[PDB]
Amino acid sequence: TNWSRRYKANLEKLASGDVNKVAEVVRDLWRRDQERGLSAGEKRMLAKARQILVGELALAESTDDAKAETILDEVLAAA
Repeated sequence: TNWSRRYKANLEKLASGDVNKVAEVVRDLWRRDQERGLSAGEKRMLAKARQILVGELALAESTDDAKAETILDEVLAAA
């Protein structure tokens, strides 16, 4: 039930959408993989956490690029 509490806690972190919490899941499972080794299920969750994490990074980059693009357009237009 310790394992289950932990598993559910991580699910809720992943469901949160909060990239900092997702980051915790990745770090915890990765460390656990190095130290104890992960079960098949934990490997799956680690793979998902990583996917969510990479997706958030790609989103944030796309967002910065879109903003920078609109700003540069306004500068060129004003000139």
